Amino acid sequence: ECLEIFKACNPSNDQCCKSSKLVCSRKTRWCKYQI
Repeated sequence: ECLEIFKACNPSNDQCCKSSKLVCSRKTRWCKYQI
């Protein structure tokens, strides 16, 4: 399952939802919308 926004994600294990324009960001420590 993909990770929605504000979801704890790892820099080595990226599993964010691409259909919802979300990407794992180490700055926020979780999935963040792509600017």
